[PDB]
Amino acid sequence: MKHVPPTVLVWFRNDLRLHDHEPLHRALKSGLAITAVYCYDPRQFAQTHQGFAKTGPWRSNFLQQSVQNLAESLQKVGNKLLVTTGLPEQVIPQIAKQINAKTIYYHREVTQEELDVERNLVKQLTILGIEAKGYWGSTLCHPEDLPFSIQDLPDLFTKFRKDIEKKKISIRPCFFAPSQLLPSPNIKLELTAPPPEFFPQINFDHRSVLAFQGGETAGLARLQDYFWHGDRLKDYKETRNGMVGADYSSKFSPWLALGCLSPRFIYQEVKRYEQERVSNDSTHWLIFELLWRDFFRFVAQKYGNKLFNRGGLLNKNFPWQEDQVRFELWRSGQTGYPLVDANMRELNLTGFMSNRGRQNVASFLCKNLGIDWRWGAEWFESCLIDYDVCSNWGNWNYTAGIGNDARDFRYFNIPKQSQQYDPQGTYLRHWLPELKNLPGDKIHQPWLLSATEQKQWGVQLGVDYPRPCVNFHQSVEARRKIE
Ligand SMILES: Cc1cc2nc3c(=O)[nH]c(=O)nc-3n(C[C@@H](O)[C@H](O)[C@@H](O)COP(=O)(O)OP(=O)(O)OC[C@H]3O[C@@H](n4cnc5c(N)ncnc54)[C@H](O)[C@@H]3O)c2cc1C
Repeated sequence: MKHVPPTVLVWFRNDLRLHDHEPLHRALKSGLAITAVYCYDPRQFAQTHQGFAKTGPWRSNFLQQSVQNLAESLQKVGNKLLVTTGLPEQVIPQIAKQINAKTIYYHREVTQEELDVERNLVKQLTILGIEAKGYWGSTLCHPEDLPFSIQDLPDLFTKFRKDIEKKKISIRPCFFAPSQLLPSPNIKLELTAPPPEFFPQINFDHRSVLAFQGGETAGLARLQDYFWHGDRLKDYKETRNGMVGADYSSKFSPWLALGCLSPRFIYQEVKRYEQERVSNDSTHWLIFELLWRDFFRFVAQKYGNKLFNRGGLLNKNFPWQEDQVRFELWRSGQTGYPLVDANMRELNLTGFMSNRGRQNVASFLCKNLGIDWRWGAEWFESCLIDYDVCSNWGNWNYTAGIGNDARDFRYFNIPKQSQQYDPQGTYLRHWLPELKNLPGDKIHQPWLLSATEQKQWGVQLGVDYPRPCVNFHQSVEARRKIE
């Protein structure tokens, strides 16, 4: 009965921030009262094909904290975040009709699940005579500024990278976070708080690289610490392949995945750092990594569902084992290969794994165990606190040899990698307590321990730590034999 003035609605998904947010910026420039909404989608809390929770505890809790921080940032600027649950394509249009929204502003995604949601949502808006404005803001490089169409995206990262830089594409400046956002008059809406079961209680492990806190505020603080307070960006290139501690890399991933941090804002800060403190290979290398992120997003956009097919991007068959027992050995980190086990346990207990670790465990599953690569991609999807559909599935495709041609079989020598990237065994002892008594480099290959060593050091293979589940050289040559 009360008068409901026309308004605009900003729909949030994986862009939980107020800074450099084009949809939000365009909305406020309309000059109308703004309503903000986040809708927890039950489908994201169901399961993957092999049964894993689609959104595990590490990420669901990080998400809840990110949504909560966004609600607090909006309250701070005199507005509020409407939080509800259900199918967005159903809920958002319902809210829009009720609040008399004239337009919905949102960020566009590129993968099937996300694409169907926004597509069906817009269809409902169109039926109601409500406009929908979507923007591209997930990538460092705007799709419209690329020297080529998505369909023409080069298949080699190097060419992609060289083409964009050797063209001076230029990065769009960041939009400013608003200090005030006019809210519409109070309107009674039926909002459903998300079910508690979506966020199972978490047992934080202090061995974690970081006490990850979801949200834009925590994301900005982390950048502040890594870049400025700690002044460690200058050494990024030298420490990026590390595995122990919070500072061997930015740890920006979970915040970038939910859009708590804009990649263009990070880029902006890298440039500030380069001008104020130092410009070297490290400062440039971090940008290279953001480009890899962009690349996989465009690859996912270009290839669509092929990204999730058995044959991946290259549509290459390859036989794969469906050994559930061996897979659980991998997932639980009881393969008998310390580098792999330490990494898998870190993931299981913290939701995070270093890039160097991810490359090795993925290779071990595909090349050494020869198990359906998708099973590994699914576990990462479930367990990773920084899961990004494009980067995860894209990287798994490459590792499995179904994404990047490269006329040559490729595998990681786990035992070699272990000694090279954890020369003192620090990472290993950090995550594998049972091997803490091993004082020497045999910690990298415990199967080399003599009967005397196993007894003296209290490490009985088969009891305290598992025997290698596979012969390394043999497994590699066997999987390769699949020509
Ligand atoms: C099997 C496998 C699965 C992966 N799954 C994911 C995933 O779900 N989500 C995700 O964000 N990354 C994934 N990656 C890349 C991964 O290594 C993470 O980016 C992580 O290591 C980031 O930690 P950091 O933020 O400290 O990285 P930094 O080294 O500090 O790099 C900074 C940012 O660059 C981006 N980046 C770095 N390396 C890559 C890369 N290889 N591909 C894409 N972006 C990259 C990330 O957004 C990252 O936050 C995967 C890699 C492999 C080999």
